[PDB]
Amino acid sequence: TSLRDLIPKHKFDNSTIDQLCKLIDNEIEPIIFDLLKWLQDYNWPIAKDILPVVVLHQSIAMPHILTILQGNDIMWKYWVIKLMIPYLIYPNKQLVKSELERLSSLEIINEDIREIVNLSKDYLHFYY
Amino acid sequence: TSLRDLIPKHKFDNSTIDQLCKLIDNEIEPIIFDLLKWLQDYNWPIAKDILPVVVLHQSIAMPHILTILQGNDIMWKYWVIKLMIPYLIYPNKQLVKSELERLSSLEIINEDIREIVNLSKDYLHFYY
Repeated sequence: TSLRDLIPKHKFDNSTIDQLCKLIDNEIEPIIFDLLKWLQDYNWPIAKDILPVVVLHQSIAMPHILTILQGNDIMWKYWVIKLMIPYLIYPNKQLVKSELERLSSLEIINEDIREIVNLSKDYLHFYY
Repeated sequence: TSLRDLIPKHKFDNSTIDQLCKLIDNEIEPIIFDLLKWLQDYNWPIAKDILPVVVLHQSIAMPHILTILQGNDIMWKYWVIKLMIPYLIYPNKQLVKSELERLSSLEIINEDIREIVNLSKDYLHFYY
């Protein structure tokens, strides 16, 4: 329950950031998904401090990242893909390729879809 | 020199990437600066696979990032700032603030420098 207190409570809340920046992968794992939720919108002031943390602990983040990519929250997967994919070390990069391919193949029916299809296409082109 | 064999030999050389991704901070330290040199130009194909490694070992990378920001290689410091600064965890972010401040204050005499001055400005505004 002490760990869960380290989770930001609102979009401006960096009170726990120093404590967070100190944990090892297995110390932060239990709340990694909770931290990833603060990337649903990167324009939230706290997203800029959460992002480095989750990238640094990317290896234990992966199953949760895939869940997001397999979800229906377009904005959330857009930020996750855009911000995290270029900073995934090789083995983790290969884990998410599947989702990028899938997303790049979607029919473009609105602008939100077009954004994530074109990002997926550019990222497959560049990174893989 | 077993370790140095993991430094890519040329701008397409990803032959050592799998091994690099298995090291921890203190193993990789002795070549972190050699790895940082591969960000002198992020269009080099190997750069995209080195960036995840250097960010992941950012804590032993900081004195060497400072050295790069204190050098006179424009493009190198453009990429290092642009690519690494958003992904520094709080305490490493703090260490580099000084160099950003200094760079945003440079008189723009050689116009090639503008991108560094203005990037530092933008990043001071956004991340701090």
